[PDB]
Amino acid sequence: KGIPKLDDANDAGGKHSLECTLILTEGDSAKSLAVSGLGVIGRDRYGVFPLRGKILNVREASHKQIMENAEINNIIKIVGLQYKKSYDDAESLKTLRYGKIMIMTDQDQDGSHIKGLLINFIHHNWPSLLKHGFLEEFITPIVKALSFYSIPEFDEWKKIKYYKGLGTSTAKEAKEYFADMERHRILFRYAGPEDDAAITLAFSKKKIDDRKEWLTNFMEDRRQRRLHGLPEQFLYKHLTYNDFINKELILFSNSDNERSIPSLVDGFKPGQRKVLFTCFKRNDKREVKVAQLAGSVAEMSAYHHGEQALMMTIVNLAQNFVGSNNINLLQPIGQFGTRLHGGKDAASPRYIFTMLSTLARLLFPAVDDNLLKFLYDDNQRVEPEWYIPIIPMVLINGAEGIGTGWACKLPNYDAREIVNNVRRMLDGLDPHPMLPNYKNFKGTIQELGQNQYAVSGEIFVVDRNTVEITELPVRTWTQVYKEQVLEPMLNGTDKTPALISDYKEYHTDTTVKFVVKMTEEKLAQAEAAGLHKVFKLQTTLTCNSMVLFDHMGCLKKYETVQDILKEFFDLRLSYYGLRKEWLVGMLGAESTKLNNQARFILEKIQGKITIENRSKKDLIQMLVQRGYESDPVKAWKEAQEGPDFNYILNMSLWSLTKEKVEELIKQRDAKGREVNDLKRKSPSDLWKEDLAAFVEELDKVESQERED
Amino acid sequence: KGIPKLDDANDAGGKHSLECTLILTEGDSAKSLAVSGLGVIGRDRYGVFPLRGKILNVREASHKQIMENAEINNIIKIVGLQYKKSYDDAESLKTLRYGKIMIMTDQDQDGSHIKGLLINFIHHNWPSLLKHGFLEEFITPIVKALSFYSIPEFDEWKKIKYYKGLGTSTAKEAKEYFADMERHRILFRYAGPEDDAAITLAFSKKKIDDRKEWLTNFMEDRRQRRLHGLPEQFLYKHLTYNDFINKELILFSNSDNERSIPSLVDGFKPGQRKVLFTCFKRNDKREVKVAQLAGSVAEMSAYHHGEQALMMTIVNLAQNFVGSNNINLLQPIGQFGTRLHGGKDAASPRYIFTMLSTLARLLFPAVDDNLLKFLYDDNQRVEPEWYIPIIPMVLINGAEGIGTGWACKLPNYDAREIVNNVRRMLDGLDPHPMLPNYKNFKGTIQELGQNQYAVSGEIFVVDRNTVEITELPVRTWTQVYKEQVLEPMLNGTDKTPALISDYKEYHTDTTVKFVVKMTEEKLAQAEAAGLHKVFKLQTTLTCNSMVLFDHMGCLKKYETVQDILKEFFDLRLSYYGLRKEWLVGMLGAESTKLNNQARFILEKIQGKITIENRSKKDLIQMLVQRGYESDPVKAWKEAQEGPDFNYILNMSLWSLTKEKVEELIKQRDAKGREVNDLKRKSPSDLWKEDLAAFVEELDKVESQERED
DNA sequence: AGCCGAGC
DNA sequence: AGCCGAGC
Ligand SMILES: [Mn+2]
Ligand SMILES: [Mn+2]
Ligand SMILES: [Mn+2]
Ligand SMILES: [Mn+2]
Repeated sequence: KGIPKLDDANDAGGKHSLECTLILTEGDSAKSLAVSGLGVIGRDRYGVFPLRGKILNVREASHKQIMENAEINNIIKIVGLQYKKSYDDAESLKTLRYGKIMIMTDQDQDGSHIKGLLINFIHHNWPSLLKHGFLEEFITPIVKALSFYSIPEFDEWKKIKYYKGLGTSTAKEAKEYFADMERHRILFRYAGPEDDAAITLAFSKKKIDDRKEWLTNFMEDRRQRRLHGLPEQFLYKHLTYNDFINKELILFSNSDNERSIPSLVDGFKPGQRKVLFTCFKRNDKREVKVAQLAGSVAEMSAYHHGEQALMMTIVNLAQNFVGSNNINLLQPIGQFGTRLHGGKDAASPRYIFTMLSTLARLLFPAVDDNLLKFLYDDNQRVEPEWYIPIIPMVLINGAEGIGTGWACKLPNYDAREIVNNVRRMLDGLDPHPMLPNYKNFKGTIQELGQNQYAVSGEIFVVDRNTVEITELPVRTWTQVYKEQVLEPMLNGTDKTPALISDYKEYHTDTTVKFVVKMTEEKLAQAEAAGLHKVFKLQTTLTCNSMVLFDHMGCLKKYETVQDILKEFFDLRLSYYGLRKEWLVGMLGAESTKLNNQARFILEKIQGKITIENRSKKDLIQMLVQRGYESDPVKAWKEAQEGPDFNYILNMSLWSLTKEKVEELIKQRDAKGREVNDLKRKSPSDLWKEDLAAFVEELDKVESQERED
Repeated sequence: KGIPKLDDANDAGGKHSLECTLILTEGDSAKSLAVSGLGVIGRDRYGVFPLRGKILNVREASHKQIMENAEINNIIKIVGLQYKKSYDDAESLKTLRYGKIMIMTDQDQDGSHIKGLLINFIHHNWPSLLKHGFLEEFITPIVKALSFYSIPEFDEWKKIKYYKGLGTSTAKEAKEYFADMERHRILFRYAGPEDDAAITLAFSKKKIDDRKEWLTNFMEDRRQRRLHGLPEQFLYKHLTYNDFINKELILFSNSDNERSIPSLVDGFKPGQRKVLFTCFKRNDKREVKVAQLAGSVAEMSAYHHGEQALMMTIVNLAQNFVGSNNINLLQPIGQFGTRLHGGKDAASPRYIFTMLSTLARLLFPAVDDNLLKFLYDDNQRVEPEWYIPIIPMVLINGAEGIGTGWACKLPNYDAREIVNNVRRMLDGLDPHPMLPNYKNFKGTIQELGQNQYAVSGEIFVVDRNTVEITELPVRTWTQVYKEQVLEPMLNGTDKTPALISDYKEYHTDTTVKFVVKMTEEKLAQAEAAGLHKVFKLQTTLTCNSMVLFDHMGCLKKYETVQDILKEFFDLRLSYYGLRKEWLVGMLGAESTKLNNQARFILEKIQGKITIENRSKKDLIQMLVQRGYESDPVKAWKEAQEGPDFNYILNMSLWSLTKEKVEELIKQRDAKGREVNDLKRKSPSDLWKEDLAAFVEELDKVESQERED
């Protein structure tokens, strides 16, 4: 047939074609899973063809894009479809190589999306097929204990095995699935107008605001359901297209927003935050390959997605070039990106290395980990719902992402101006308004109207024939500007003639210098109409969508950055008081420990008590009878949810020495003074300390950056 | 010109061609190193072209092989050479695009080989060029401290930086090398007949026995030089072809034998032994990717070669299929190899995993590490010169390799027969002769003549038209036998008609079953001439080259396997006595430690001495005045090349408890009995224990293998 | 029409 | 002519 990736059914194309079924699979591993599952006998009436991933959404797309899509035309050639052809009469059905399409995808949310996009593909082009049951699906187990399909179905029921993707199952597992197809085959049925309303709702861009009300109801419904304790509704026989969209594909759309939309608190996404927790737990003193780090992230943080997406998430975190990250939390050791190509020049993740920027732990203090809520995957603690930075990192690095029904876009903001605003709010003032600021950007950003800005590069007049461009607007890439601006100016086009005579390129990897030559008359005309407008050095910047998950996990739209700063400030200052309440408990339990350690050793050295020959049961009963507290640190640590004196009795015999008692009393007096000192500090004083240490290293790091 | 990998000189092909120089580089990284080193000005008269690696040796090669070699014809097209063309007259030189070839390679031994193979290439085809200085080389530093070329030159002279390959140097380092070319350019000069004698000596297969006397002199010369303390002679102006071959290329040939030829002791090569030391130090409880393990091997063991060769060395160690490893020291978790294709079906090293076979530490006991000599790379201890297995592993896994002037080939041998022979020699008997035995090989191996054997598969007569092949001779691969034997029998050839009517394939991944159909008359003729001869199921096995490095590091040829077994036995039994001498010292120092720990604690509990308030200087002076020994373990450990009582004074205060003194006296009496017990054992008794434990796990592992 | 990025 | 493997 000409498609190498396809294994065609033996009866496909013959007189039995209508009884044949084409199996569309997610990944080539599922293809091999389905091929061995059918075996010799199944190879007759069942074809199997892979899909590379998420397919084209053909409801709204350009005609050229549809005709140029390799996958869409492969499915058309395999099944024998024809565009605009309605299938009713027996004469029309004779032109079909297959009678059914059975979609086989993973049981995660991304599989349901591919399911929906294939439903969206058939519903648009041939509704004659969709009404009559042309589409089926083959479900697999997500978990076993003896088979369970959806994770809510397994939790309500409660050797256990979790199935990640279709490639996890292999060998006799595939053959067992195809032995009984009554359980694993579910047919899509067309109920009526409710179905068409659901399909178009998901996959049409006219429905965006409807999808907002769609997911807003689901989020509030589940949250209220989670409050009242009602169980999570699950699926998995016939399945209507309406029920699939509303009870299944919605789970992908919500999960898409959760991963793609950052949190207001730390300005992170679940993927990124899992990366930083891993780096935080590894605490590497030397660089590690991005590929190896990605593998370690997946093991430690329970990251269930592909390795390619995770490595680019790491690379995205490490890019320091102009227009990307005002503060890069990962060091870019090796070549991560060029301002030239806008990060697309990144070297392969195997050949580049990274590690924590020294500012990472300063922005995310270690002690604040005790105040977080760490999540769990299959009894494995992984990473918190959020970290709590000393400043609103969501504003610094310009968090952005695209979900379903919502999108988030933020520009960057200067770290020092934010720290100053936090200091202003700590002294009781109102915060100053903030314009977007990009690190090492020599151009200008000025406010046009509400949430609209004008970003402009730099261009000068050297002489009558010459102009010099030393800057491009933020996110405008050197190479791109050369190809789509100066080269059309130099070579001219069909409609527009050549404006400029020549140009040269002086660029530095981190800088932009263009020297353009023009005629005297044409330069005068250029600066008459203005230089920035002619040479396209102004780009509008408007964010009217700022969408973040607040500290309650609820999706909220923020009209001004000052709202994000204020809401962050109340939470962060509240957690600073929690840190003082935690520290005085920890430092207090440590001081009691040093007191009881000192009291015991001072009585044994003075001869008040002799531990010699005392039995374990006798000594432990005597130690508690003499008034010694039991391990105040572990007692206070366990209280956050037989007596243990071991901390006293595991001390070295060196302790009784003259210098070991003297250094222990000094340790005892120093910790009590430490508790007294920190108890007299306000939570705002702790915040100012963290800010002062951050700016000290920020000045050191950024000055070392410029010198290099 | 049509070669994409080439950067041509601007003046190449013009009237200045004779002044141009073609730079042949080792690797594309050296290509980029040389391109940036020349810069804009150097791009005129200097071309640069990469070489993939070791090139063809054209002195003895087939005409088709020479004409089909892409690299050789690329250099010919680039330089403008013509075969058989002698270059003397000015009319002939006008046809050359370049006047010189400057070879740029790493300063390691492998670079010198590429240098020599290029010298061997020009010397053979165009001696008219070689006599007149057509060839030059560009040397780089191997180390700096301020520049040193050969490692013996740096050690005799003695921030230090070691340069591994040409890719280590970068940026201004490349430009510094090409600023001064008087130091870094050396011209090859033809002295006379000594040169031709040296070139042919290295690269001709008629000279093999001459290369043996060549390297035998060098090995004995350096060893005698190493004994008398004379310094190692080094190179690095003009260099004669004779001096290059004898004073440089010989260093590659000796290093080639050292890596490619196994040691008699552990049956390992430096590459393999570095792998096993790493796995031994990591002590992984779970599997690790072969790619990741290879990276860890390189870091820990200081492995300076490419990662691809190391991963296949790991895969070679893990293959359990028929005809490979009687005992695989690494587990083959994932798909390492098929008997079908003979290991060439191995999956990519990134997708497969391995770990230590449970028999690994049983064959290489951990305690014997204390008896080895560990080497050092730049102050980093890495791995011993050899391990010392309980049985001659060189015989079990059939060590083999190809060096320069020598080659080693050994078949496998049954582990149990070897253990029995060792047990026979331990009881004072003579060892039984041993035929090669391959694990799970159902065929027969019988002795023909001295060091010559007949390996035969299995074929039966089912009926008049049918024969059944259940086995193929060792190393004969299923797929290969199908293509080159049965298929020519079935389809016939031009000269030979079709012998067999049909065949079928019942194979199991670990087994071979062929059912062949023939005419009644043609089967009778087949078994008349014999079935094994007709169907090619007999392959001769002769090893007359068994070449191993003995425990002195000297190359020796062994005529019989019994010599290898005897020489191993004397060394291994000698080291078993060393283990007893080491154990009684360690167990003795441990018993003294438990005695002085008990004496101190028993006097403090009885009240004989009070440590309370005693100053550090006062107590330490008192402890030594009362007769307590100082850390017998660390004193005995340091003796193998202020007083420390810390082991006594770091004891927990729990020690003074009634059950902690009782368990300490029991520890004291148990260690003294342990010393008394092991002191009454003979070194042969320790060996028999290690053998008995090995066979117990070997029976368990191999039985679990068959059940799986 | 195309970028932005976490996903298949 | 080609395998075996530690190397480029
Ligand atoms: Mn999936
Ligand atoms: Mn960003
Ligand atoms: Mn090298
Ligand atoms: Mn082998």
